[PDB]
This record gives sequence, structure tokens and C-alpha cells, in this order.
Amino acid sequence: AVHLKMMPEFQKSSVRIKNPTRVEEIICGLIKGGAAKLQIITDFDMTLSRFSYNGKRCPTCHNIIDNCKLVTDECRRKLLQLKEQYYAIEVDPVLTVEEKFPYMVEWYTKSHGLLIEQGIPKAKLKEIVADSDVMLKEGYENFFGKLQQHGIPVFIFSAGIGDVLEEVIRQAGVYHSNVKVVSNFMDFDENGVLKGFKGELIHVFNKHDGALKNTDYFSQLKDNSNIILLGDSQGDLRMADGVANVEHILKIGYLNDRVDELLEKYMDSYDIVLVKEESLEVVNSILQKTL
Ligand SMILES: O=S(=O)(O)CCN1CCN(CCS(=O)(=O)O)CC1
Ligand SMILES: [Mg+2]
Repeated sequence: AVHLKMMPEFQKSSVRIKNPTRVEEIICGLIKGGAAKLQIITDFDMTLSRFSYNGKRCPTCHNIIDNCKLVTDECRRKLLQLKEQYYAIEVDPVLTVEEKFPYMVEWYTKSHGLLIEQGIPKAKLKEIVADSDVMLKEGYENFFGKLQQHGIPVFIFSAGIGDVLEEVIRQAGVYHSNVKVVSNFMDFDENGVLKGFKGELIHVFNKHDGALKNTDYFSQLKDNSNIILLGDSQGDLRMADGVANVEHILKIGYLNDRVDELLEKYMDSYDIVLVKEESLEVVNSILQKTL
């Protein structure tokens, strides 16, 4: 039997849970299925990586390139203007999420277009990442470690930049064979210089589309009918839309900012809400019981 009251990780003040009885029954099912039935579906930026550090906001994978030595101050000025204009639409309470779709396509196309003009070589991504301020959430080594030990499928589905994300986890020593990355991947020219992005754009609000376009992955994992989903946006809730069969799914959401505005909505839509929480200890505690 599962009792959250007796799990110390669940007593942290960052832990908000609307329906603890329901959470216990989902976790109960996760434990029952063990390793053989488990898979993880997660975004990257601000979920696996930190939102802030020492009162200073940490970079998204996109920001790692924005802030690097290969990008000029005038470009960063334009990237910031794009962000100020378009982020206001992202967080706009009046527009429906569907209405925000074209605006997100514009923002990401325009910001990716600014990076392309700056001339980013593939060979420099290692240095750029090593010199960046990116941080993984506390407990990432045990997170990735226990999962790889038990061969648990991990699907990292990111609206960020796939090449950057991959370099982050590679340098962290946690890009193991069980980890599949679906993101916006760079397209390089004959000289190994960024000229564009591959495939269909993934942004904060269209992850449903990509979830369905990964049938290959999810049908291979038909038996993995128990899911742990980790997100930090409302859009991350769509990341399991491609899952073959669902027996139990637990949804854990990092609420990193806009806390007063979003808390009620997060508590209604995620089973577990982690408020201004920079660790993976709650998910790790569930894995400890399950694996
Ligand atoms: O062998 S099986 O795979 O069938 C289930 C055993 N598995 C191994 C470790 N235990 C004890 C950790 S805890 O319950 O103290 O967290 C959790 C579940
Ligand atoms: Mg994110």
C-alpha cells in the first residue's frame, strides 16, 4: 500500500497535491507493474533543467545559444525583443491556446532564424555547452541512473534545441541508451554550420502532434502501460497522447513561476505540483518504491 504521509519527500512545502487518495492509487499501480510496465515521458527545459540558480534565471537550450560567444549583443537585443513581444502572447489569459499556435510558430521561426544568421558550427556546441550556465535539477544522476539500470524507456520531448539538449546530458554523463530525444534538431550545411531546423516545428503548445508522429517508438513499448509524465507547462500534458495503452499514468508538474496565477489550474491538471522546486526527489522517491 502507498501512503504519501510516510514518504518524507512528499512532506516538502513545495509539494502540492489536490487529490492525495487518487495519487496513492496511481502510485500503487505503478509499483504493482514494476520495471516491466514502466516508461517515462518528460520535457527538458525547466523540468529536467533548473529554472533558476542564486536568484538568476538559468538558460533554456535556446538561451545557451542566445548567450554564447558566437552570438552578438545586437542579436541578443533582437532575441529579447522577440521574447518580450511573443512571451506576452504565450501568457495571455484572453487568447485561446489554439489562437496562440500561429504566434508560437512565428516566435520560434524568427528566433531560430536569428541563430542561423549568427553562424553556429556543430563542432562548437560542446564548448558552448561546457561554458554555459545550464544546470540539471538536483538528483539527476540517481534519476537517470536508476532508470538506465532497469532499462526503463525515457522519452524526452522538447520544444527546445535537440543538439543542445543532447550535449547537455552527454556532458552530464546521463545520455544513456534508454533515453530517446525528440526535439527541434539543427540542420547543418556542407561545412557543419547551422542552416535551418529539421522536421516539423515543436513548440510549447503543439506537442500532441509530435506525440502522435512517434508511433514507431510507442508501439514498440505496448507493454509499458504505466507512465510517469513530467512537465512544467500546460502543453506538456499532451506528451503522452501517442501512448498505445495506458493502465496507470502519473502527471507531475513543475510550477516554476506565475505561481499565484497558475497554481489552481496546475493542481487541477497535474496529479502532483512542485512549486519552485529545483530537485527530482519526489519522482526519485516514486522510482525507489517502483523499481
Ligand atoms: O523484485 S521486484 O522487481 O518484483 C520489486 C522489488 N523492488 C526492489 C526494491 N524494493 C524495495 C525499495 S522500497 O520499497 O523500500 O522503496 C522496491 C521494489
Ligand atoms: Mg519545459
